[PDB]
Parts: sequence; C-alpha cells; structure tokens
Amino acid sequence: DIDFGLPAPAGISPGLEATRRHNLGWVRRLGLVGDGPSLAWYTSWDMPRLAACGFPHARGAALDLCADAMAFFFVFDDQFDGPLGRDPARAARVCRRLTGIVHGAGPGPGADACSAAFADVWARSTDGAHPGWVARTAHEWEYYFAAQAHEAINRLRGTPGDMESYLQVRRGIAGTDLPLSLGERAAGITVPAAAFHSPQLRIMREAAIDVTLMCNDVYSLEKEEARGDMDNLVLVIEHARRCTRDEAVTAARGEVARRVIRFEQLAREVPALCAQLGLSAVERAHVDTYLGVMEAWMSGYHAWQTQTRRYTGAPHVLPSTGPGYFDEVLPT
Ligand SMILES: CN(C)[C@H]1CCc2ccccc2C1
Ligand SMILES: [Mg+2]
Ligand SMILES: [Mg+2]
Ligand SMILES: [Mg+2]
Repeated sequence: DIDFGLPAPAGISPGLEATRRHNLGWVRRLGLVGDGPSLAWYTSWDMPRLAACGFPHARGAALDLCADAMAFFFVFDDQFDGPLGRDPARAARVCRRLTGIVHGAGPGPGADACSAAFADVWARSTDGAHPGWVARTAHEWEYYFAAQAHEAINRLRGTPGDMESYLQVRRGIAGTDLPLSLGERAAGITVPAAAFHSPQLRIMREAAIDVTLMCNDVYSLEKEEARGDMDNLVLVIEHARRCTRDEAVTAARGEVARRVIRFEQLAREVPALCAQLGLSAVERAHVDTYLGVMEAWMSGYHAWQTQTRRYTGAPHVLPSTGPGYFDEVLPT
C-alpha cells in the first residue's frame, strides 16, 4: 500500500530473458548459489528483472553484467544476516579481502565464491572503461565494502543513528553510487567530467541513489527490523522524532518525494548546462543518456521491488530465529 510517486518504467531492457539464462548459469558456475532451497530462493528474487527494469539501456552482454553484479550484491549482502553481522572486527577483515580485489590483488584459483564472483564482475566492468570511471568506481566499491562493519557496530549498539550517521553508513552499505556507475558502463556512455561534476548533476546523482535506498528501506523493513538491523530510514525517523510507525513511514515517503522533486527541478537545467559548457553534440548525447539512466534506475528499482518475492518471502523462508541464508558461501 506504499507508492512513492515514481513513474512506471518508460522501458524494460529487451535482453531480460537471455540474461535470465546467462545469470542462472553464472551464479551456479561461480558457486555463488547452490542447488535446492538456495536456488529456488535466489530465483524468487528475479535478479534478471531487476537488471532489465533498472538498466533499460543495457543490451546483450551489458545486461548480463548488470544482473551478475546485482547477484553479487544480494548474495554477499545476505551473508551478514547471521553471526558475521554481529562481529564488526570479523566483518572488517572479510571486507578487507574483497577490497584488495578492487585495488588489483586478484584472488587466484580456488578463491571463495564471493571473491571469485566479485573479481569477475570487476574485471568485466573495467575492461575498456575510461580511467576516470575506473578510479571513481574503485573508490565506490571500497566504500561499499568498508561500510558493512559499521552496520554491525550499530546492530550491537541497538539504537538507530542520527540522520547524518544513518546516511553515512546506509549510503555505503546500499552500494553507494555503484548502480549508476554500472548503468553508465552498461549504456556504453562516458559522462564528460565537466558535466558530471556540475552542481546539478552531482545533486541529482546523490538524490537518485537516496531515492532507491530509501524505497528499499520501506519495503525491506519487515525482514530487517526482526534481525536487529538499525540502518533503516523508518527506524531512524521513529527514533529521532518519537513518532508512531505510520508517521515514520509517511515521513519516509516524504524524504523520497522531496528528492524526486529536486531531481526533476534540476533535470530541467541540464540542456542549458550543456550549452554553457560548450559540450559537443556527442557529449550532450551521453549526458542525455546519463539523465535517462538515473531516471530509469529510480523507476526501475521500485518496479522490481513491488514484484519480487525477496521481501514478502524472507520472513517466512528465513525467519529471524535463524540465519538469513541457507548456505554459507563467505568464509570468515
Ligand atoms: C546491497 N544491497 C542488496 C543493495 C544493492 C543495491 C541496491 C540498490 C538500490 C536499492 C537497494 C539495493 C540493495
Ligand atoms: Mg540486506
Ligand atoms: Mg544490507
Ligand atoms: Mg533493505
């Protein structure tokens, strides 16, 4: 009964079905997903539809990379729904292993499934990419991995943070701007740095990422609250404001809506901004596609989460009385 006012997706990638086939083989081949309950549970998430709705510009092997990257995010995420997420030092050490892969230390044969899957996603991501994209996205991955242990610290504390501290942890553990870096890469575009760092596009990028993680906070609250998770916008608002759950959900909707309004107000300025910078027609085309990538990510993430089984299913198939996975795939 919660709708954030986002438009339905203007399009879906035509590669959904082909990518479903690729990604099913990929998660099994890497050892990221097993057979039986884990495979049925993974399948019920519909990672291919997340990729096709979230990245409608992606075609062919580009959409495959989007789905595999999402597969890594979601499988790796769930490994912390258990003792690992209550052990910050252990989480930090595991995440340092993954961070070493970001910065050039490939894992080698026989690495664990999470290390091997990440290394494959990261190698495919950087192949042929602009060095400015590689440097930025490498730092985005570092933030994602490094933030996990702080979520665990907050779990042990047992109170939500203030809004500023919530944003610092939650933006990291949500994957920071990685979905947009992935969408840019999958669309085959390179945002000119002069446009990328405009105040309008910097604010818009931040707003779009906040929109999707906050939409997720509302839909994933039931499975997260029961596990003692603290970095969820609804819990943060309730704790800060001393309000009811309904009032906190309504306020969370408002945090999303005001960011969508800001994004759309600034998007109106993007044609003029490109003219002021004297960008070439091709540069302007890449900026226009970047705008579409951001718009499609916001609408597509939400379209996916309304139809997936991940959020309605989790409390029943992986109750909070046990770990949030059927198989351990991340050695700690
Ligand atoms: C690590 N989490 C599984 C993240 C992965 C990326 C993402 C992007 C937007 C909204 C929610 C999420 C869940
Ligand atoms: Mg999670
Ligand atoms: Mg998480
Ligand atoms: Mg969530």
